[PDB]
Amino acid sequence: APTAPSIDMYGSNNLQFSKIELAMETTSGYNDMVKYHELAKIKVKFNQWSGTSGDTYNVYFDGVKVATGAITGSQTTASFEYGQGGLYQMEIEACDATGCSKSAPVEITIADTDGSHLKPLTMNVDPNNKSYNTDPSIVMGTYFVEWGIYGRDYTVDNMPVDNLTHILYGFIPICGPNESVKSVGGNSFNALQTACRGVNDYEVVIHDPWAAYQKSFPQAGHEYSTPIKGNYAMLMALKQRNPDLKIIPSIGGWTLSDPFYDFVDKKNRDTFVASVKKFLKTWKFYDGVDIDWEFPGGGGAAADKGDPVNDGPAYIALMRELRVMLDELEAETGRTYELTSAIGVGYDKIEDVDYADAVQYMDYIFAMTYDFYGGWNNVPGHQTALYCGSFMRPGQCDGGGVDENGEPYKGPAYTADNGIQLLLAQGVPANKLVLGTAMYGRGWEGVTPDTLTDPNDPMTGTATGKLKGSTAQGVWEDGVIDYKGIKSFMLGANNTGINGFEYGYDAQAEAPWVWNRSTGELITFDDHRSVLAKGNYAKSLGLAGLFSWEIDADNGDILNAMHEGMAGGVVTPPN
Ligand SMILES: CC(=O)[C@]1(O)Cc2c(O)c3c(c(O)c2[C@@H](O[C@H]2C[C@H](N)[C@H](O)[C@H](C)O2)C1)C(=O)c1ccccc1C3=O
Repeated sequence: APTAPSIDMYGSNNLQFSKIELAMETTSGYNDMVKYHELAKIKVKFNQWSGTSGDTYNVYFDGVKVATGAITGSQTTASFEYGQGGLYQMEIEACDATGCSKSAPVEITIADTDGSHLKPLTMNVDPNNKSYNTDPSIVMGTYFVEWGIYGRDYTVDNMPVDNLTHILYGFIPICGPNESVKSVGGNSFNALQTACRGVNDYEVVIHDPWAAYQKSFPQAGHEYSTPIKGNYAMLMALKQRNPDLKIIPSIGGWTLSDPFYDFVDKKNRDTFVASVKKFLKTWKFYDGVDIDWEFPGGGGAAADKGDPVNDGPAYIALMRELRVMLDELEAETGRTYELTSAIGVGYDKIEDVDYADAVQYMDYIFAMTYDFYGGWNNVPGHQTALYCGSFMRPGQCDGGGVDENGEPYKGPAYTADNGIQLLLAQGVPANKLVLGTAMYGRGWEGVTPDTLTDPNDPMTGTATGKLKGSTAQGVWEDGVIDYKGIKSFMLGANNTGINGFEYGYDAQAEAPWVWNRSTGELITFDDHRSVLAKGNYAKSLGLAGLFSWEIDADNGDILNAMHEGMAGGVVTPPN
């Protein structure tokens, strides 16, 4: 028989092959950094120095023949293409009329972006996240933010994945007009300019390729030479651990919505929709797309954008067009892909979209039932309440009243139930609506007792400015604090108040607060009680479930309460 091939490990890239080429140690345009191949090119060098070399080689993976070719003398390169990622035991055989001889087996890795070559992720979850048996029909969602791996030190293996059905990855930008990004300062705008170099306007890109696929995480077993690293390789490994998890890219958000206002022109929708199809073929761990346009009709970060007449019909066409495209991917892959969107729930945001038309294309609407009041002005209120608080004036709740100047309210007050009932009354099915819960507070300073019109209720006071604090306290920007910061610096373990704060609860609104009467610091947030009230409300109305912004800011208490409030319930999944 021929001499047995001897595989040259170093001549064959130590047997690590990848369907995706990702630039490392540089930051450039997205199309220069990312290249995806439907088939990996596998080149393996072998030699047969003594004896006869034979005529033909065969390559086997786990005992099954996957390639064949000609022997070229004493040194041959087996060259072939292969579609399915994975880890395989490879043998190379050489054959002639006298028989065949085979190399020892050796492990070959074929990387792909579904994580098929990866072991299940090793988790490091805070043990305060508890175990539940929530019915699998109920949505339990959260947002994981790409920049959370910096100062916030919160990585994919920290997520309590057994307690989640959906992870929304915040946020994928659209190339084009993006002046709103300059509002976060730092390098965010400039990093987008880099990512969009050589990219057509209105196509998606990865904003931070260091966080997404270059950074080596030692807890994931990454090495500097591993072909896919970053949060994306950890999400691939997380999907190997929890295969029924849905991981969905969230496009837009508050700072990254400016390009959506040009989707009134179909040509820019077509560009965008094609880029999303390419994105989901490239990054196969993702299960759909979430569109967080804030907001049709305006009222978001860009003060000079928003068209109440035309943005709603653009949003609806976008959804129609994205569902056509996802149906093509389902035909191609045999997989199911979801289309979702996070939406404003003030009456003046809902009135700009005919959701009865849009929602026929969509699996879920993540209703943003939070940010109703906040440090952008000096008016206290409940930022994430179900119902109207004691602080509101007569006729403020339903908008029939007048304000303190005698001016008509323009619509119903900002509460979760006022927005859910506006959506239901126009025919959006309850089982497509997912109710938002806040894992953060918004707050003020200067709300001292002398400013209250009702002494029992600090939401009747007036602020002098935003809450101020440090990042160790969970205050990453003025006026906003992580829930785990409120728990460590204002509630304490018994939930009865520390550091001069007192806890209170508006039982009408279903909304908690902490208030330091000395500093006038007042913070509106969600807590165990108010999250249990949201789960009861969701069960009462047959909503799809609950989601939360943002998972790094919880200590486990808010996701635990999301599950606790849903116990016993089931829902009909949308078809
Ligand atoms: C209740 C409501 O309708 C709001 O639009 C909600 C809101 C908000 O959700 C966020 C922000 C807001 O400023 C506001 C407020 O808009 C501001 C700017 C508007 N153009 C308008 O002038 C309004 C009165 O206040 C009011 C943010 O600033 C913000 C910043 C960073 C991330 C998310 C956020 C973030 O999510």
